[PDB]
Amino acid sequence: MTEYKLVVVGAGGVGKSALTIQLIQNHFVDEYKPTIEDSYRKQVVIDGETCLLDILDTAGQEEYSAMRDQYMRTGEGFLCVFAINNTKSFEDIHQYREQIKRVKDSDDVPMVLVGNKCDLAARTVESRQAQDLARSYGIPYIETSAKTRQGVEDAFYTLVREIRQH
Ligand SMILES: Nc1nc2c(ncn2[C@@H]2O[C@H](COP(=O)(O)OP(=O)(O)NP(=O)(O)O)[C@@H](O)[C@H]2O)c(=O)[nH]1
Ligand SMILES: [Mg+2]
Repeated sequence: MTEYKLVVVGAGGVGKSALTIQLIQNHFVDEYKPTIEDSYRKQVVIDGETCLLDILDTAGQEEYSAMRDQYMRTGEGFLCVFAINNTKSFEDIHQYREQIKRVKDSDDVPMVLVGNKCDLAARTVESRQAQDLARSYGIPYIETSAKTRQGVEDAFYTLVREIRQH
C-alpha cells in the first residue's frame, strides 16, 4: 500500500506528541514528557485508500536541530504546529517553515498550519491572524485540541490529501 511520511514540527510544548497520540491511541496525554524523536506507524483507510501513516514526531528543543533536519529531509508532508495561548510559538512558525523549504529545496511543500490547544479560554493568537498567515503561505489552517479531539483527524487527513494533489 501507499505510505505517507508525515512530519510533525513546531516549538516545545505546543502539543505535537499529544496530537499524534490522540490520533494513534485515542487518549490525551497530560504528562510532561519532552520528545527527542519518536516514530509511529498506523494502517488507515482515508477516502477508501488503504495507506500507512509513518509519522515522525520531532523535538521542539533547539539542541536537536541537526537531528530535526535529517528527518525533515525525508518527509512528504509537514504539520507545523503552534499553540493558541503562546504567541512566541506562533512567531516561531516562520522559522520552521523556512527551514523546511531549505532542507526540501522547495518553495511549495505539502503542509498544514495547525493552531492547537483550542479548548483553552486564554487565547493570545487570534484565528484571524493565523488564517492570514496560512493564506500568505498558500496552505490550509486547522484549529485543534488534543484534549477534546477537535480537528485531529482533520489536520492529519488534510495533509494526506495535500500530498495526493502535489
Ligand atoms: N489543554 C490542552 N493541553 C495540551 C493540548 N495538547 C497538548 N497539551 C499539553 O501541553 C503539554 C505539552 O504537550 P506535548 O504533546 O508534550 O508537546 P510537544 O509539542 O510534543 N513538546 P516537545 O517539543 O518537548 O516534544 C502537555 O502538558 C500536554 O498535556 C491541548 O490540545 N489542550
Ligand atoms: Mg513531543
